[PDB]
Amino acid sequence: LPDSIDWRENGAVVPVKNQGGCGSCWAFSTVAAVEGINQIVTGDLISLSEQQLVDCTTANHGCRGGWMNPAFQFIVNNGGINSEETYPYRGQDGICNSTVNAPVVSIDSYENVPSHNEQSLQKAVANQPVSVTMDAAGRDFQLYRSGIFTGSCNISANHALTVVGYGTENDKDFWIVKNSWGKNWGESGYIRAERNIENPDGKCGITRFASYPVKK
Ligand SMILES: *[C@@H]1O[C@H](CO)[C@@H](O[C@@H]2O[C@H](CO)[C@@H](O)[C@H](O)[C@H]2NC(C)=O)[C@H](O[C@H]2O[C@@H](C)[C@@H](O)[C@@H](O)[C@@H]2O)[C@H]1NC(C)=O
Ligand SMILES: *[C@@H]1O[C@H](CO)[C@@H](O[C@@H]2O[C@H](CO)[C@@H](O)[C@H](O)[C@H]2NC(C)=O)[C@H](O)[C@H]1NC(C)=O
Repeated sequence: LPDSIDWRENGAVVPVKNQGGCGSCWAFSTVAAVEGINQIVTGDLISLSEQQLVDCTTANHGCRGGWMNPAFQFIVNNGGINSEETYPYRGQDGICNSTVNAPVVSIDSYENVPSHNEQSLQKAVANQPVSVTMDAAGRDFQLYRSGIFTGSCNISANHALTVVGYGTENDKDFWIVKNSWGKNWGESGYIRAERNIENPDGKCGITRFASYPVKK
């Protein structure tokens, strides 16, 4: 496994987005992961539609929450996902528009990363960006500005993000996590959470519900 990796530098990550006042973090995490695997496999970096997922993932609750896997499943069922441009983000629940359906990026499947193991998560991230859930309900996390996050947080899966890499600084390991709260939050929209900590659940429970899309 590489000592460090940054999919942003590898050109597999599109600029940070903003979910706004819509509880669709799960959709943004799913899209980021798919955008990553597509570029890694095809070389083309395309920004995908979170709105389509919000409107079409019937098992999820749109702006009221949802999980990434059901979203991955929709993309599989739909034979792909629309581009961000053809199905723009509205930040609110809407009808799954079949009239505008035109998948540009498709995936074959998706897999879960063996939980409670930062080494396993690292192996997955070394191959592609990984969708994860973290506890972002605390003040420390939400008020994070820069540096390696070592603040106070539990392990509840109340927020979905995308790990786009990992590295080390000042003898402290960290995960490079892409958030969907805009570029004004954290380090230009990213948060470097401490990696290889004591608790098997990882920082803020990052190793609890991690999964990634599979594209042959
Ligand atoms: C997330 O919050 C839970 C509470 O739901 C923490 O667990 C409680 O922690 C207190 C001490 O602060 C302990 O006396 C309770 O037994 C424990 N309750 C349950 C149901 O486990 C939990 O903190 C964890 O901290 C470690 C050091 C240890 O005390 C452990 O027992 C405890 O669960 C928080 N979990 C994480 C991963 O941060
Ligand atoms: C779904 O997307 C389509 C396309 O953006 C929307 O329908 C078009 O709406 C324009 C403006 O109202 C009309 O001029 C077009 O005739 C419509 N397309 C077609 C093929 O007739 C539609 O409003 C969106 N919403 C829903 C629920 O389908």
